[PDB]
Amino acid sequence: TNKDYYPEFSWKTVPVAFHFAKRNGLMTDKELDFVTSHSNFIVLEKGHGGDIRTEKGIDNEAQRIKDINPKAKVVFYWNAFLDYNLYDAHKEYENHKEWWLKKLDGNYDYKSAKVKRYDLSNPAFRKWWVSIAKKAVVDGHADGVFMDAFIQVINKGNIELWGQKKYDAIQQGLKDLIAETRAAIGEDHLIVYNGIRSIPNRNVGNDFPEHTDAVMIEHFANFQSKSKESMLQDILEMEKAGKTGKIVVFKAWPNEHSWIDKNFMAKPLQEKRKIARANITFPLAAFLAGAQENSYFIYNWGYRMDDGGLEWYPELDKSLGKPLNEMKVHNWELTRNYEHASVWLNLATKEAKINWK
Repeated sequence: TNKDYYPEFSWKTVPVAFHFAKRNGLMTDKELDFVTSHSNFIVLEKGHGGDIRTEKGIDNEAQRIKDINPKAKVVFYWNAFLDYNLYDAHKEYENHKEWWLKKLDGNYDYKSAKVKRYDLSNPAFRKWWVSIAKKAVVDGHADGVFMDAFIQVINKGNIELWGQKKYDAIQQGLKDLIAETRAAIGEDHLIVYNGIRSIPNRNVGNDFPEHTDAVMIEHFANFQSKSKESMLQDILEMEKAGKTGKIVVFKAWPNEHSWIDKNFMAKPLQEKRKIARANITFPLAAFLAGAQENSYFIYNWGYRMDDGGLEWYPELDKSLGKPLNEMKVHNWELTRNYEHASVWLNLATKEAKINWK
């Protein structure tokens, strides 16, 4: 398959993407200018646009983005497992109790008070779920869909809640959901999925490669993936997925801080920014160690636009150029050479050096 419907990729500087929602309205002209001048790849999150609800917010923003930069690919976030009350589609799902997932005790399956989990083994739900993506992407200005939460679907804790037969049907239902999504949106639209997660003895890789174009590594060097074991596998998985022709979204964090780091989010923006600027080198070097064509670096502390989403860093303006070799692994040390940069990092010590040329 020809991949020209991918976002146009270049090694000229560090390839970056965006993944956020602006929670109270659409982007300003200058916010629009910043994003479109810095990347061709933007995932718009649940809740983007505010009260207009996500479908209209994302459809409107996608127009605004591609009016400025027709090369940008704007992806419609649509959780594969969770019912968030931020869409027009949520009102419809509330009217469809007959699809709702139930647990072994007969209670409806809720992740939290306001968030039901979907019965992926229910084909009536699936046809509806797919129709929402199809309307956003085929009949709207979005170029693709971001299927989130696969990790929570496959979680083996769910066997206790569903039983093995239902758990197996739901895992198969996730596979079919992706196939049906591809069927509905056609061959020229993107499917991004959130799945690579390295947790010791529990690794999840690029395990839904058929029908998908892009895979995200959400937890690099953070959450339960802080171990050198886990960061190595994450980086290796980027390399592997990239070599198969996938887009890889490598989501990085400022020294393990994030929007659920209450102490860090308490700091004033100037300090948050000082910390983020000081801590980009190790995740950036990890990214560059394993990056392939169509690999993208996302570095911020969350998924709101204000979560560092429009911050910029000098490292992201320097000349990089094409990779000159494959990643090299010497125990916990990883190296890579580019036309205008040499990358080295030590996963055991969390130290990194980028020699920009």
